[PDB]
Amino acid sequence: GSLHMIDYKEIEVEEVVGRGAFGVVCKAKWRAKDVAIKQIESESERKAFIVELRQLSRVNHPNIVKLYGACLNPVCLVMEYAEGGSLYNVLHGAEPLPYYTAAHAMSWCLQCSQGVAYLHSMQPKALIHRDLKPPNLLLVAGGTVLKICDFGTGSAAWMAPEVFEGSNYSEKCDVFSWGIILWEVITRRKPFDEIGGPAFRIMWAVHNGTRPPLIKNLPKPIESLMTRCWSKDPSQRPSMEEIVKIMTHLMRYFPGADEPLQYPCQHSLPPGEDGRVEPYVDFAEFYRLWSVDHG
Ligand SMILES: CNC(=O)[C@@H](C)N(Cc1ccccc1OC(F)F)C(=O)c1cnc(C(=O)n2cc3ccc(C(N)=O)cc3c2)[nH]1
Repeated sequence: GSLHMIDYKEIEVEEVVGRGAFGVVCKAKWRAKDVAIKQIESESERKAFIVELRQLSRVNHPNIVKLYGACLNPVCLVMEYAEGGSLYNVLHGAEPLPYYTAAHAMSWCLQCSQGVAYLHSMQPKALIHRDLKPPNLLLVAGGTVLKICDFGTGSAAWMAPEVFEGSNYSEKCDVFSWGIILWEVITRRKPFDEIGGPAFRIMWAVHNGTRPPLIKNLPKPIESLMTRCWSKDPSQRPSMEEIVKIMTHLMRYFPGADEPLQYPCQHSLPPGEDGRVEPYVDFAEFYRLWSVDHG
């Protein structure tokens, strides 16, 4: 797919905004436009840089971050910038944390599934993301629109066990990750936070069948989707197209996802811990609206 070759001298490197999975990203100007630039830090990131460049130049989707072009001297990517923050910072970041609703949580997950289903529908082979997690997901438009980032592939908590068992694996690994993320936005908890120590400890746990705890009062239609997504056996996980369909159906019972995040929350996570956790979000309205349709 098309890319602007860009001359490094016609862009103005502003403020660093954060590190990606690899590289470093800065706000900047290019033809007086808001733009993010990503540059490699060390030489070990040049491979990731080429993968990302090749992969991102092929994709165009409203839930995937736009690539405008590149600069081959020095090596840098030029992307869309918008006001917002990572899903990680929205969920777990610095005070003050925003209030959000069940509708936001479900919409964020629908939007990620839409971008990933596009990736998995690529011809001749699926583009597998391989690193879906909230630090690689950006919220824009007042926290209502989700964009997938970091296509260059601390990620053990979201990794399907077949990937870190070094088996062969498919696009179903992304479905496992999406499932963990669904759990995370609903509970507002870090998956496997309690399992201390280095990463091999998470790997061991998940490899042996450990999953995040069940959620109190979670509707069965959502629970069923979530738990299928994190099936040990990848063939029992739904495809992303099926996820998109199911989440689209469910959204008719979650009005208000277009509301901006505007209110602060004092989020004290209540220790549930008897093998079940409370949702951060509230499902009473879902149940009310569902009963209106289904007796
Ligand atoms: C509260 N502060 C934050 O959450 C920081 C970490 N953040 C998001 C952000 C910045 C750099 C790298 C990663 C990142 O997290 C996530 F968005 F990928 C931003 O502030 C921010 C605001 N607007 C953006 C943005 O437009 N972009 C555009 C990006 C394009 C690609 C990548 C990437 N990692 O490949 C990050 C990008 C971040 N980022």
